[PDB]
Amino acid sequence: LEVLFQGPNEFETLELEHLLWVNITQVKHSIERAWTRELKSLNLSTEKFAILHELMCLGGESTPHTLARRIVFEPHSVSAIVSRMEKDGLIIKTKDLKKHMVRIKLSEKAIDTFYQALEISNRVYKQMMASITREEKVELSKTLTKLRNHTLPLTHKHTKTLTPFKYI
Amino acid sequence: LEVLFQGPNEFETLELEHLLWVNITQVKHSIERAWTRELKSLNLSTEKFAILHELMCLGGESTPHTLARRIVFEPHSVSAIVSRMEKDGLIIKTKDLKKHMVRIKLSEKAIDTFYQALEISNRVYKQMMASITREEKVELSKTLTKLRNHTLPLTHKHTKTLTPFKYI
Ligand SMILES: Oc1ccc(Cl)c(Cl)c1
Ligand SMILES: Oc1ccc(Cl)c(Cl)c1
Repeated sequence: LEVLFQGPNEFETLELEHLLWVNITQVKHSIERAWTRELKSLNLSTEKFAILHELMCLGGESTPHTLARRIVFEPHSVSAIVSRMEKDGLIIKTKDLKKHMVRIKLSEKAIDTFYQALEISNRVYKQMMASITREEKVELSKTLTKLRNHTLPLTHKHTKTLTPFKYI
Repeated sequence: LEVLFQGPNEFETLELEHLLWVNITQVKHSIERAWTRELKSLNLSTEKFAILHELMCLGGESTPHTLARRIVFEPHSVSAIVSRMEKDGLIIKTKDLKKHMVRIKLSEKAIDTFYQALEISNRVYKQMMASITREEKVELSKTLTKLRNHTLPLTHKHTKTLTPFKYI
């Protein structure tokens, strides 16, 4: 009845640490694809929202090097996102009055967009994660934080001082 | 002594579900940046390795639509990666003898590269995740699997039948 010689091969059984990498990548892709569609009317990708958010934690005004230190992304990535946001009218760049240093500031459009995006974003993430309990969320953050603290220094050696986000 | 009016503002305190999104994104970026440097001698990015791996689970030979169904990535992404791998000599594309259907096959170079990459990749992930216990790994996979199962159908409605990876 069942056909022979069809069933899965050895490459479908993974070490648990490799399966964890597949699980992390699948959840990041799934939760971001659903969030990006709900934020479409504000024309915000996940990385434009993360840079908006970091600049709101910095009081709406910083420099490229301080913004890069606070976020996980690579500096060339941070710069490309900031350029796209400058073209969208979300960031104003001005020369520091320090030769070659740039200051980056959110426009009041960007701050009002962040107004709107944070409220939608909070509902989206709450509905997405309603199938895990408060306890499972707290433990997931703790485990992921352990992994981030072990692994970020393997390639970022004093170059990041990531924003110390809290929850209650 | 401590300066006044400097400490963090309200945007540094998040809802736990938003902090979980930041934690997922930070761990994915940290573990991938360290893995990509160790795999550099094989010229494999994370997505070229994931497509190599999926095609090894499919017996080294499939079609673009079957490969896309098995992996989380978007089809245009899968196609762009497959094109880059065709240029690297990792994938051979041949016309099905079905007008307009393409078959994609790994070259024996690609299979030998996967030989080497899986062994390095397993050590890299084992060393990276040595700071969490077996129990914390098992629970992390379970929680992430719950989140993936809740959230993938919000935007992928019968378009994926993801490879059912196991661990022991
Ligand atoms: O709101 C944020 C802030 C930083 C990051 Cl890395 C992310 Cl994913 C979302
Ligand atoms: O080895 C793999 C297979 C699929 C995915 Cl999505 C990943 Cl991240 C790694």
